[PDB]
Amino acid sequence: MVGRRALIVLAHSERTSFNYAMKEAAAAALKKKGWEVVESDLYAMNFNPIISRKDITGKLKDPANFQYPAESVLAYKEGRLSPDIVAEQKKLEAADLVIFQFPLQWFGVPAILKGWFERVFIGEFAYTYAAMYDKGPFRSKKAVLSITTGGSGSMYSLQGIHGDMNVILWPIQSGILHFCGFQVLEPQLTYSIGHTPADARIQILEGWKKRLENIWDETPLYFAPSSLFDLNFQAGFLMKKEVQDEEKNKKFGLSVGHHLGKSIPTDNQIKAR
Amino acid sequence: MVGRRALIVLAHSERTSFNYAMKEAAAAALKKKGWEVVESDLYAMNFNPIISRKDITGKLKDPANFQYPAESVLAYKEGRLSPDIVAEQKKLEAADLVIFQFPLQWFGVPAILKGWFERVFIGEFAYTYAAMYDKGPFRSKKAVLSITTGGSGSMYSLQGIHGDMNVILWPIQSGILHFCGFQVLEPQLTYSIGHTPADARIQILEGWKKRLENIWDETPLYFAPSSLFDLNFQAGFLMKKEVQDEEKNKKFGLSVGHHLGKSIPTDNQIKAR
Ligand SMILES: Cc1cc2nc3c(=O)[nH]c(=O)nc-3n(C[C@H](O)[C@H](O)[C@H](O)COP(=O)(O)OP(=O)(O)OC[C@H]3O[C@@H](n4cnc5c(N)ncnc54)[C@H](O)[C@@H]3O)c2cc1C
Ligand SMILES: Cc1cc2nc3c(=O)[nH]c(=O)nc-3n(C[C@H](O)[C@H](O)[C@H](O)COP(=O)(O)OP(=O)(O)OC[C@H]3O[C@@H](n4cnc5c(N)ncnc54)[C@H](O)[C@@H]3O)c2cc1C
Ligand SMILES: O=C1Oc2ccccc2C(=O)[C@@H]1C[C@H]1C(=O)Oc2ccccc2C1=O
Ligand SMILES: O=C1Oc2ccccc2C(=O)[C@@H]1C[C@H]1C(=O)Oc2ccccc2C1=O
Ligand SMILES: O=C1Oc2ccccc2C(=O)[C@@H]1C[C@H]1C(=O)Oc2ccccc2C1=O
Repeated sequence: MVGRRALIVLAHSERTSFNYAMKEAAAAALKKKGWEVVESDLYAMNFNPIISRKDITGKLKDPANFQYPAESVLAYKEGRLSPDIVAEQKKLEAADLVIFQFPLQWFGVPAILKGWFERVFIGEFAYTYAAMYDKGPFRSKKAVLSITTGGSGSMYSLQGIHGDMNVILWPIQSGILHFCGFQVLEPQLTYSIGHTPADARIQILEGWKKRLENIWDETPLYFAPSSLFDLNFQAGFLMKKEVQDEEKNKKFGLSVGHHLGKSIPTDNQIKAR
Repeated sequence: MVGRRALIVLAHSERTSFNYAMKEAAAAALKKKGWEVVESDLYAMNFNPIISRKDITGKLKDPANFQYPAESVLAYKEGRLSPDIVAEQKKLEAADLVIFQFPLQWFGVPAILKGWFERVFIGEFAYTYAAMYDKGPFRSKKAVLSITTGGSGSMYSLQGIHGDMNVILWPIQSGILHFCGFQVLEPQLTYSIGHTPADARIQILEGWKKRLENIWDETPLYFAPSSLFDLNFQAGFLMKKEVQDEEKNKKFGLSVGHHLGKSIPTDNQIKAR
């Protein structure tokens, strides 16, 4: 695994946190196997998470009607993005594997990490309308979420009061990671870390290092391939008619988001096929 | 409707935006019906969206191992939260109706709005473990999302390339809003707003104002009531045995998150029953 490069994006303010220890465990395990490891500790960086015209240097094209998508895309093509954004984009370009380490907050990513996606995943660089999802710019990379929660796993089971964790993960793993082309690996889910004692926390750290010894060879999560859809406005970007006809008598839909009104395949966003 | 109060939280930097126009339309229509209207224009406020120990003044309980949940709950009880947080909490306490107006960004809320939830929805003030979801502190209030998207409506249909919008809405409407006790009203979904001509946009604003004339009398979205679950940590907050047995022979699950491996009832997060 010499020659492969990893990026660990951490979103936690405290160096005493378990999230920080998971970042250190990941970095140590990957380096031991020959990886180059680069980090984005967003809190330690004082990372600015708010998109604004200060993400762009030089001339704005239409300052009287500011449109962040058009202006940032033009800035990317012309080399006029803010230097802190350019630095993060270079880390992404270099990385084969991207690990996102964060506590679950309000059933999603921390605001500082959401803003990192918004400022760094600029159009053309991270996605194109003509090549969404599996054809996206990051299709040669793999991404993985490593999440800690306060709530127990049972709260996020099919019968738990919070509802299916697979639904919670969908907008992040499909809408952010896979939209840009990433193959998304099984998330590392560390449930109710606040009710886990010290020696058990050590084994959680060791298990994560163990998994990282062969993470590049894992099967990724299943998303419906874009070849199943008519990618044009005359068809409305809907699934092809012959695909709908083939699926019409299967009991399960294709994924969490493409459940088709049927049963969601079990752990679609948690376990590979 | 004189006597009732609304809070409009806007997450868009541009006064020239359609989001700002929707905020202005909402304020004018409610005021014309006698509502008191307060605003949290997060960009114009320069709102700080990043949780940290600077959200808390005075003596921390354990500064050597800072844990935001325990420290912020204690700070709320002792009156040691940062003044900008306190002011937003007072806005929430006064409001009967809360409108969230924002463009969809990476299939969720903008980072500045995500951080508003993180800094303002403090434990004990906005939620308690002993009274989750429909017993929560905001159970006398109603909330509504007013979202604009770049993508078209068909892209978010069951057969569309992005998948079911009901799945994308679930973590925000059930997890952020309903967990605190809000009754959640049908979201105002404005699709492909960058490809909607001017004639149509004007009518969208008039329709939004029309809806707001009787917004308080609408039926809210359906979430499984907390009485269906055993509400204690030891029991994992799992659905009651008798309830599981009774739902076993039903063809549809109860909601997006409580789909129970069965068909999701149509537009559970988009249309009231
Ligand atoms: C705004 C906010 C929103 C939240 N929303 C949700 C939600 O929606 N759903 C949900 O389930 N939870 C939610 N939570 C809870 C959150 O997910 C947990 O608090 C978080 O995952 C805890 O992870 P941590 O790194 O902070 O652990 P910490 O509390 O910092 O540490 C946990 C334990 O691990 C110890 N530890 C540290 N380093 C090591 C080491 N090398 N080796 C062994 N042990 C170590 C620590 O000393 C500590 O005892 C929220 C929390 C906040 C602040
Ligand atoms: C980081 C980022 C991430 C994004 N992620 C997603 C995603 O995941 N999925 C998705 O579908 N989209 C996504 N988008 C697109 C985003 O949702 C749309 O760009 C946004 O909703 C557009 O709303 P707006 O208010 O900015 O519209 P504007 O472009 O500001 O306005 C649209 C038209 O309405 C006009 N208008 C303004 N005021 C009025 C008025 N009083 N009366 C009549 N017309 C008026 C405006 O002049 C303009 O011509 C993303 C955008 C960004 C920047
Ligand atoms: O489930 C949750 O959802 C949240 C959503 C928004 C903000 C914070 C939280 C939490 O703290 C966690 C975990 C939370 C915890 O950490 O400890 C508990 C102890 C007893 C009963 C229940 C729990 C929990 O669910
Ligand atoms: O309205 C339309 O309907 C069509 C019917 C048949 C053939 C072509 C088209 C179009 O190009 C689009 C324009 C189209 C639209 O209206 O929605 C969008 C939403 C997001 C991004 C881009 C667009 C468009 O270009
Ligand atoms: O504006 C657009 O341009 C297009 C042109 C041709 C075909 C499809 C599209 C789109 O999907 C939309 C919206 C587009 C979308 O649907 O999802 C996103 C997710 C992340 C970031 C940005 C966006 C968008 O703007």
